[PDB]
Amino acid sequence: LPVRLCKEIELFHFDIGPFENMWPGIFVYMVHRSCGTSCFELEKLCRFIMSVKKNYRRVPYHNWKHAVTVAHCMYAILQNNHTLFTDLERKGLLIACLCHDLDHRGFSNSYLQKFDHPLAALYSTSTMEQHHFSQTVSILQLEGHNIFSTLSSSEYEQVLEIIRKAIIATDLALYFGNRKQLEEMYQTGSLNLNNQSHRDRVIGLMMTACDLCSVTKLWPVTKLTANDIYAEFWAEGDEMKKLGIQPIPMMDRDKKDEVPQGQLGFYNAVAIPCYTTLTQILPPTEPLLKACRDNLSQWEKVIRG
Amino acid sequence: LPVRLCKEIELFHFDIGPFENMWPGIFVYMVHRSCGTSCFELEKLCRFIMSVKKNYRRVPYHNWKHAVTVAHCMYAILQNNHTLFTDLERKGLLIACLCHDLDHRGFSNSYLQKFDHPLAALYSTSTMEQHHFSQTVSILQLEGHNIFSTLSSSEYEQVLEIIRKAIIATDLALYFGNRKQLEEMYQTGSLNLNNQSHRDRVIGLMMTACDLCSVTKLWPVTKLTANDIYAEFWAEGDEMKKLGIQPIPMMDRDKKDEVPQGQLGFYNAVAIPCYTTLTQILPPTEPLLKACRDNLSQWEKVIRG
Ligand SMILES: O=C(c1ccc(Oc2ncccc2C2CCOCC2)cc1)c1nc2ccccc2[nH]1
Ligand SMILES: O=C(c1ccc(Oc2ncccc2C2CCOCC2)cc1)c1nc2ccccc2[nH]1
Ligand SMILES: [Zn+2]
Ligand SMILES: [Zn+2]
Ligand SMILES: [Zn+2]
Ligand SMILES: [Zn+2]
Repeated sequence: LPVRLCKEIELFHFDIGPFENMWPGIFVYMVHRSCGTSCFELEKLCRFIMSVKKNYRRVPYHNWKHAVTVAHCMYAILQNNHTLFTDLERKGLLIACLCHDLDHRGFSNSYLQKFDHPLAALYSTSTMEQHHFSQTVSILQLEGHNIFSTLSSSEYEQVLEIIRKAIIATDLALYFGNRKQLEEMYQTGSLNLNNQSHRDRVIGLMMTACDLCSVTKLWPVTKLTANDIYAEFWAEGDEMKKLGIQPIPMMDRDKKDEVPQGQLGFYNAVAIPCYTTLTQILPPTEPLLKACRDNLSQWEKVIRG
Repeated sequence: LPVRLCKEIELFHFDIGPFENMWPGIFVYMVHRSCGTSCFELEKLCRFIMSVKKNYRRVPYHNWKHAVTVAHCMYAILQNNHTLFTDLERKGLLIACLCHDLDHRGFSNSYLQKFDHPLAALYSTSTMEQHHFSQTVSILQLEGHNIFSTLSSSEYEQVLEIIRKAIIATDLALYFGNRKQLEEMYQTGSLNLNNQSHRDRVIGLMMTACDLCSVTKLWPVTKLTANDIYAEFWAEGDEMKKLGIQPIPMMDRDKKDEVPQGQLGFYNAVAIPCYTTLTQILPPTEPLLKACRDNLSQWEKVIRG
C-alpha cells in the first residue's frame, strides 16, 4: 500500500525488500488486483499464507523470499496479459508460485537420488517438485486453510490440476523439452491457447520464466542474489564430496573463479532462450528479456576485468 | 506467390495491386498460411472464391478489390495475434471479410430506406449487412461450393454464426456502442477472451478496423482510395436530390472543397478511436494506429494548403 510500492510493484524488475513482515501484505495486494476482492475470504487467505511461510526453510536461496518473488513475476505477467487468463488460472498460478518450492532443503533432485533419500524412492521423477505439490495439498487440508472452499467441486479440481502442472513444470529438466516444443509450434503457427495441452505448456514456460526471474532484475539485485544461489550450490557440492563423489564445477567450492563464465554459459543456453520464446508468445513480457540481456552483458564485463 | 508479394503481404499497409487475376491467388495464399493447407479442399475454395467475385458489382469502392483488401488486413491481424484464435475463427474470419460486402449496390442503408427498396422492408435493421450474410449463405449452398462440408453439424452451425456476427459488425452504426463497451471493459480489467460475448465484441472491432483499413495505408494509397469512396458517396447524393431530399454535405459533390475538414473530423471521431482501442486490446496491431496517425497529419497538411 505505500506510494512507492504501489507504483513499482507493477514493474517486472521490482524487488520485494528486506522487511519479511510486509511480504504477506504484498501478496494479498497482488491477488486483490489480479483476481479481485471477492476471490478469497481474507481471514483464511492470511491463515494459509502464514502456514506456507512456516513450511519454507532457512536456506540461502530456496526460501520464503524466493517464493514471494516468483509470485510477483507471475503477477506482472498476469497483469500485462490480463485478457488471456480465466478466473481460476489467476487464483491458481499465484498460489502455485507461492507454494512452488515448499519445504525445500537446498538440495537438487540428483543429490536426493545419490543420498538414497526416502523422497527419491517415493518419487522416481521430479522428486522435489512432487513433494512441493504434496506439501501444498497438506496445507490446504488443514482446518481453516482451504482458501478454495467457495469453489464448486468441479472448479476445485481444475485449480488443483492447474497448480500441480505448474509446480511440476518448475523442474528445470522438463523446461528444455517444453521450450523446444513451443518453439516449433509458434514458428509453424500450430500454437493455440484454446488447446488445453498447448496452454499447459505456455503456463509451464511462464513458471520457468518466473522461477528464473533473478536474471531479469537490475544488476545489483541479480549480482547479490547470485551469492545466495552459490552458497546453496556449494553446500550441496560439499555433501557430494562427503559421499565420495566429485561434484560438477557448478557445485564445487574450489572453482569460485569460474562463476563468471558459468553464468555466461547459463544465460546463452537457458535464460535468453527462455525469455526469447516467452516474449514471442506473450509480447508484453518483453521487459524480462530486455533485463536478461542487460545482465548477460554485465557478466561479459566481469570476464574482462 | 512472387518474391516481393511474399515479403510485403506481411506488412499491414500492403496494397494488393491493379492486376485483378492475382487477387484470388493472393487470398488462397493468405488462408493457406493463416489457417493451413488442410483447412479447405482447394477445388471447393477456388469455386467459392470465383462465384463470390461474380456477385460483387462494378461499383467505385465497394467492389471485389475492397473485399480482398479487407480480407488482407484481417490476415495481417491474424498472423500477428495468431495464438489467440480458434480453429473455427481461423477458417471463418477470412471468408467473412471476403464476403462482407457481397452484392453491394453502392448505396447506404439510409438511401435504401428512403427510396423504399425491397431490402429495406425485408431487413429493417442493418439492411445491406443482413443481405451480405444472406448472399454468402446462398453461395455456400450452391452445388460444389460448401467449403465447410467436412465439419460436423455443430461445427458448421457455429462457424456460420461467427461469419454472421462479423458481417453484421461491419454496420458502422453498431461500432460506436461496441467500441465504447470494449473501452470500459479494458479500462476496468473486466475484458476477457474466455467470455464468448467479449470475444464477439473484439472480433466486431477487428471487423471495423479491417473495413476501414484504407486509413491505415501509406498516404498515396489512402489519397487515391478517397477518390473512389467519394465517387460512390456523391452518386448517392445525386440520387437523394432526385428524391427531393437535400443530402448531407458528405455525399454532396457541391461541397467538394470541405472534404479535408470532413476527413479530419472522421479520423478524430471514428478512425483514431477505433485503432487506439484495437491496439490496447491487441498491441501487435499498432502499425495500423501508427499509419492512421500519419494520415491524420497528411489531411491536416492539406487543410493548411
Ligand atoms: O551454469 C552455471 C550455473 C550456476 C548456478 C545457476 O543458478 C541460477 N543462477 C542464476 C539464476 C537462477 C539460477 C537457478 C538457481 C536454482 O536452480 C535453477 C537455476 C545457474 C547456472 C555454472 N557453471 C559453473 C561452472 C564452474 C563454476 C561455476 C558455475 N556456474
Ligand atoms: O466525414 C466525412 C467522411 C466521408 C467519407 C468517409 O468514408 C471513408 N473515408 C476514409 C476511410 C474509410 C471510409 C469508409 C467508407 C465506407 O463507409 C465507411 C467509411 C468517411 C468520412 C465527410 N464529411 C464531409 C463534409 C463535407 C464534405 C465532405 C465530407 N466528408
Ligand atoms: Zn524448485
Ligand atoms: Zn523456485
Ligand atoms: Zn459494408
Ligand atoms: Zn466494407
